[PDB]
Amino acid sequence: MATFVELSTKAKMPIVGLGTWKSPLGKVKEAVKVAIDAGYRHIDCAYVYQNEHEVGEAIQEKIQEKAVKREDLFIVSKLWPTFFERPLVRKAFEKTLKDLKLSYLDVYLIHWPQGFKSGDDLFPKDDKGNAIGGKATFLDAWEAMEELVDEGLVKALGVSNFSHFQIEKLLNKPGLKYKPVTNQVECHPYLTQEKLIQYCHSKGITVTAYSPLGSPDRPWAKPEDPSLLEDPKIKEIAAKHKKTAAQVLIRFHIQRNVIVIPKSVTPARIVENIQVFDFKLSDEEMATILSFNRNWRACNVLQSSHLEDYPFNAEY
Ligand SMILES: NC(=O)c1ccc[n+]([C@@H]2O[C@H](COP(=O)([O-])OP(=O)(O)OC[C@H]3O[C@@H](n4cnc5c(N)ncnc54)[C@H](OP(=O)(O)O)[C@@H]3O)[C@@H](O)[C@H]2O)c1
Repeated sequence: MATFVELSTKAKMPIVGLGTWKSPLGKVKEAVKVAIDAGYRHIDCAYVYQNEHEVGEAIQEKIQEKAVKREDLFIVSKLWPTFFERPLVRKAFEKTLKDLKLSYLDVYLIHWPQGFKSGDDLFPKDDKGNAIGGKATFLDAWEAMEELVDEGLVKALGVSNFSHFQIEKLLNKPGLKYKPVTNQVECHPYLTQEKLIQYCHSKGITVTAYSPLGSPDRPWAKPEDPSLLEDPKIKEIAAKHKKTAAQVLIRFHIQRNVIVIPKSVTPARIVENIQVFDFKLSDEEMATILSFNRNWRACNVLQSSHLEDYPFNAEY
């Protein structure tokens, strides 16, 4: 059982959640089942992961067997950028809700600020693999998502992979009924997101950290790419508390009041990843970790720097 972070809607969002990116079918259902048993009350989902139907089976099992009540679960999913056109936001949202077997979501995020070519080709690209843009923007999608909140099919909306520039574009839209409650971005000691976090909090927006362990199993990894779990300075700090480097990397976010969503389908690691409320990193250990900032992204896979709202060019 965890601390939470309060949203501007006064809803309470569990500070540690289970990530499900790349969680295979046949493993993800058991993954969710172990996490809930382990005290995870927050599960992070997406249409684009193409496994929400199996996540929905697991959640439903545990509500059935009285292990957890819906009101105490905090379920998040994401709208993919080939569905920014208006009838498609509703259709994409309905498939997510149906696969998840839920009556409502706690938060619905814009997964990526750049519209891609509309439709169920989720990664439209040219011959060189560059993203094919669509004409609908994240503003068009937000307007459509706002309807879902009006209807009580979504408690709150948020953003993911937004720069402060694109949040400014959102917050400064005339006519906006709802603001985002969170901005979910990659964050870890190599990419500490200090300005963006300071920006989002100043605006009442929480931050959710994905890839907190450096997403080591990412298929596109180079052996030259730095590894956080094998980092001696991260390992020194883990040794001090007799915890794992992984436990240190998750706790780092908790002590910044940043929500963090480590992904696992391995039961022993799922449990390990939430045993982070019986120790504390010192201000000096925290400052050492923050010094490791390299401005290095493990996830920069969409070859899309050529379309309009690219988030990663900007300083923050
Ligand atoms: N908003 C976005 O743009 C976006 C994009 C992608 C993902 N996400 C979300 O963020 C979540 C998590 O981030 P991520 O999947 O990028 O990478 P991550 O959570 O940093 O790392 C996942 C990898 O670390 C392993 N691992 C987990 N716990 C470990 C431990 N205690 N010791 C050693 N290894 C451990 C996992 O292995 P096993 O799984 O084999 O145990 C997996 O290979 C995703 O599941 C997804 O829900 C968001």
